[PDB]
Amino acid sequence: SLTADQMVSALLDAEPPILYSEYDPTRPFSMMGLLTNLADRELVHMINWAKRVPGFVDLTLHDQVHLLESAWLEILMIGLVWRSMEHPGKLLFAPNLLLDRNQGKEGMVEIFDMLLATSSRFRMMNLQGEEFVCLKSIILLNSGVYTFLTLKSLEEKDHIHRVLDKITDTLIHLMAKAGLTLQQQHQRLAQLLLILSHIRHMSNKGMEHLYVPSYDLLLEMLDAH
Amino acid sequence: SLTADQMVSALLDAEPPILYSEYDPTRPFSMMGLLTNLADRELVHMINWAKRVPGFVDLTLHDQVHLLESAWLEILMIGLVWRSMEHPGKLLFAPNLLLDRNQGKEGMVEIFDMLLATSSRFRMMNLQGEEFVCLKSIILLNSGVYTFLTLKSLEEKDHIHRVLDKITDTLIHLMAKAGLTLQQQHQRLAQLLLILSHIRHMSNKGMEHLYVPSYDLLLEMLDAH
Ligand SMILES: CCCN1CC[C@@H](COc2ccc([C@@H]3c4ccc(O)cc4CC4(CC4)N3C(=O)c3ccccc3)cc2)C1
Ligand SMILES: CCCN1CC[C@@H](COc2ccc([C@@H]3c4ccc(O)cc4CC4(CC4)N3C(=O)c3ccccc3)cc2)C1
Repeated sequence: SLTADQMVSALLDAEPPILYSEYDPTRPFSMMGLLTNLADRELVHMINWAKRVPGFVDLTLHDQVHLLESAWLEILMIGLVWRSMEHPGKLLFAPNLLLDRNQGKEGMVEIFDMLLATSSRFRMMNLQGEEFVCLKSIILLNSGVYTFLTLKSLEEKDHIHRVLDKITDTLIHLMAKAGLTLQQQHQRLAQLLLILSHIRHMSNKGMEHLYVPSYDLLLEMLDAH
Repeated sequence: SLTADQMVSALLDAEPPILYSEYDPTRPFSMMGLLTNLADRELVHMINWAKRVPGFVDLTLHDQVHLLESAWLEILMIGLVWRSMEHPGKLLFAPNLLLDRNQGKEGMVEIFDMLLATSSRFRMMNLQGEEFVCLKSIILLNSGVYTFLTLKSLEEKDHIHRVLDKITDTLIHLMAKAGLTLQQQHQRLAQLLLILSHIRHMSNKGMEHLYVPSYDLLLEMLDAH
């Protein structure tokens, strides 16, 4: 029941920290080990973030876990692409781990190139931080909403779509706040949401190039006392 | 440079025919063979359709092929989900091939269930035929736009986004024509586009469950005299 500006403030405040890779800087420069360790540590902070997305903790624990299980790689990937926006040609996995295309060379450079093209698309659109946090919330709420297994589940899915509608309202409020015409507002909303299809694509490719946090582990981190 | 109503008319006129499965009806009821034969025959009509999507033939042949190669399974899948909308619990692969969940039983029922849930989502939204043809055009133009390999390619990608923006305008015109408020218009536009992320998901799962028309075959059907 919050306002658009309140939605944005809460989302901005909820942002996870930017973690560092744990490689010893004084030692020679093991890549996938570093990327898995980073992803492992970000997951914990991504659970704290998800619980702060307005409306998320109103869901059942089982539904929170399902949404996180479907979305976690997309959320890591959109965060990467956002961090990398102002580093053309490179991916800022961490402030001490900025890699270019050649450092990603089996099947890794393909996904690398996809992430770079997304970061470039974000650059050309001049994606704003307020828009980014809205998009990341949309991913959390949307990526698992069509794969649920009851009266309660109907209530849950209705709640999810009401929260999504509120983020849509917030995105349009941001573009209206900045002077875009009503035509430009619809167009940018559509351009931003179609990028989410590409992030899903890269997530599936990445899930494939990784063959992952278990349901039980997600539930254990989400089932707090 | 057409109007919204002209856009819709052209898209509706371009719709491919609904093909039949070639199984002999007088003989006992071979499933994947029937589904592959159907998909094979629909591809030819999907090329004719793509050339009628306003703006598509303005692209280079190489770019048309790339867009079709990335999108073809999503286009078959959204067509299926649209045909199946008014057959809850079943998938209308063809008018003589309406199958339920049990007939899809390795790894086939998973995708089956995903298609059914999309068809149900379309049902609940009361997706209109004018909206469907717009969405199918968006898929054609969007699914391969972030995976292109020049000054010409910059021109192509700018053209693609202008055509996408025009379909966004058309979708909003349809919802405004029907009396939705400006708030409801943005919300439904967003709901429709987020379903496209799920169609991409199912396409990747299906590409996986199929491991496909070659670049050369697509080029041969698209490179007409
Ligand atoms: C018990 C839990 C099971 N584990 C818990 C970790 C889990 C391993 O998944 C992993 C492993 C690696 C990653 C990184 C990573 C790290 C941080 C980031 O912010 C973003 C990313 C993005 C990313 C997805 C492309 N990546 C890669 O390496 C990559 C690969 C090929 C091409 C380019 C990049 C992400 C997730 C399985
Ligand atoms: C030289 C060219 C190479 N070939 C040219 C054909 C190409 C085979 O790909 C195929 C094979 C089958 C299909 C169908 C099909 C048919 C018609 C339709 O309208 C829609 C669909 C959807 C669909 C995607 C889920 N499907 C399945 O079976 C299915 C599988 C598991 C669960 C549920 C459904 C689609 C494409 C490879």
